[PDB]
Amino acid sequence: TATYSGNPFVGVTPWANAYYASEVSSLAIPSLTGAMATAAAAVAKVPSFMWLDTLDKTPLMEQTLADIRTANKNGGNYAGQFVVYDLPDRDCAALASNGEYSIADGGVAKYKNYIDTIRQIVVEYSDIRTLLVIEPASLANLVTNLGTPKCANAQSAYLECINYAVTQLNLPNVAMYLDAGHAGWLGWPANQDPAAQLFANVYKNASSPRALRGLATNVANYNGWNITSPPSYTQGNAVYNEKLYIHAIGPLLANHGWSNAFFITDQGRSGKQPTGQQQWGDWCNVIGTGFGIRPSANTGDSLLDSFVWVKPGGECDGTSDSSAPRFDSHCALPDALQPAPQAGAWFQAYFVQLLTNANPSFL
Ligand SMILES: *[C@@H]1O[C@H](CO)[C@@H](O)[C@H](O)[C@H]1NC(C)=O
Ligand SMILES: *[C@@H]1O[C@H](CO)[C@@H](O)[C@H](O)[C@H]1NC(C)=O
Ligand SMILES: OC[C@H]1O[C@@H](O)[C@H](O)[C@@H](O)[C@@H]1O
Ligand SMILES: OC[C@H]1O[C@@H](O)[C@H](O)[C@@H](O)[C@@H]1O
Ligand SMILES: *[C@@H]1O[C@H](CO)[C@@H](O)[C@H](O)[C@@H]1O
Ligand SMILES: *[C@H]1O[C@H](CO)[C@@H](O)[C@H](O)[C@@H]1O
Ligand SMILES: *[C@H]1O[C@H](CO)[C@@H](O)[C@H](O)[C@@H]1O
Ligand SMILES: *[C@H]1O[C@H](CO)[C@@H](O)[C@H](O)[C@@H]1O
Ligand SMILES: *[C@H]1O[C@H](CO)[C@@H](O)[C@H](O)[C@@H]1O
Ligand SMILES: *[C@H]1O[C@H](CO)[C@@H](O)[C@H](O)[C@@H]1O
Ligand SMILES: *[C@H]1O[C@H](CO)[C@@H](O)[C@H](O)[C@@H]1O
Repeated sequence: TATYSGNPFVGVTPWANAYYASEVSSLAIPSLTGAMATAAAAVAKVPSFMWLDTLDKTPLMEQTLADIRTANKNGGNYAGQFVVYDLPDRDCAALASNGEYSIADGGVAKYKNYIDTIRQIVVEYSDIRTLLVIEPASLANLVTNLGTPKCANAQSAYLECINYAVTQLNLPNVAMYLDAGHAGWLGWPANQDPAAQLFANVYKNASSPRALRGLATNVANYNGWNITSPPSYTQGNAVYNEKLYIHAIGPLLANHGWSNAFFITDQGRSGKQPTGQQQWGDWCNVIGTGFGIRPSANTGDSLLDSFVWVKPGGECDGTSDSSAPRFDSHCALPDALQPAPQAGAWFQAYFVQLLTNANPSFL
């Protein structure tokens, strides 16, 4: 059944979508032989979130859901996972993932249509549990980057927009998780309370929506879950892994008006610890990373509903071509794999490194 009570990941199975499947079978496999080609085909069977990074991405959402309903009618129990990521003046603290909507050019109204569209789809397929991650790298920027004009000037729109999203998608078959950065971002002591206040406020201001089950951490990043050895680049922070991060922020959300908040953590590129990050603040196509802990709700943790793979390994994080559009200097750094295509584009060399460093291994 679609509606739930408790951890939305219990009583359903995460669906591996066709989009990622297609990327691995028609962009990476034809370029591998023997073992690798057989391992890669397995990777595409692991469930990961489909990003709705553009309005014209919604048709694919409807089709993926179209497939699920089908499998579910033939004795199957699957749920859909998608990332809502199309905020006006998106990624305000960086340049690599600039989006299709801008506040100046009627961006807020366009986002409201963007959410309306999506709502109509979850409405149409109310017979399917739909798990959602809401706007990665947005509220987290309001906490630490008000010093960047683009973020400060976008504060009003972000808030308005996110509130429209969380309330407009507040439905019985929906489970939302607001993105909350990660250990290296807001895990720092002085960033903790302020973040807690921010998410608590978003939640309460939306009238404590039932579908809003909690926060998502490490989305598109590489922090480890419960490593017992602090990596060198985390020097100076006692919260150096995601477990320590959610157990530190959980009680604080409760302090500010949000009880029973749970978490899901991205481990799609965490398998290899430590990473080749020269610095903890380097986020672009980091070297020395592999597929990590596989998706599952048997977390062994009181606050984690499930391990997840939100950022699909192999899909670039940004170009390293100084001449190309949307060039973020972070993607030309020594710890970044080069040369890199545009963000969202398939990155064959990266996908191979992840397969070779998978842990659990695929080989
Ligand atoms: C609260 O919700 C209103 C919409 O009624 C929105 O305009 C405002 O920006 C929101 N504030 C916060 C802090 O989320
Ligand atoms: C970390 O989590 C994994 C999966 O939940 C578990 O198998 C492993 O034993 C944990 N490590 C520690 C030190 O708790
Ligand atoms: O793509 C998401 C990335 O955006 C960057 O602007 C953030 O600084 C980084 O921490 C995050 O992982
Ligand atoms: O693979 C998903 C990717 O979608 C892109 O549209 C985003 O710019 C990027 O940040 C994200 O990682
Ligand atoms: C798989 O195929 C693509 C396109 O030919 C290459 O770019 C890649 O290196 C691999 O051979
Ligand atoms: C999910 O919620 C619906 C409506 O509340 C129930 O009918 C169902 O049994 C499950 O609890
Ligand atoms: C979703 O599908 C998986 C694999 O078929 C099951 O193990 C689970 O119980 C649910 O039906
Ligand atoms: C399946 O879909 C992917 C899109 O991710 C394409 O790259 C591929 O060519 C095929 O159409
Ligand atoms: C892409 O398609 C191939 C078969 O054509 C699969 O083996 C792979 O798992 C992915 O779905
Ligand atoms: C990947 O995409 C190609 C078309 O470009 C298909 O032929 C293949 O089956 C897979 O879906
Ligand atoms: C990967 O390994 C399998 C072994 O079962 C082969 O069938 C496949 O062709 C590829 O070499």
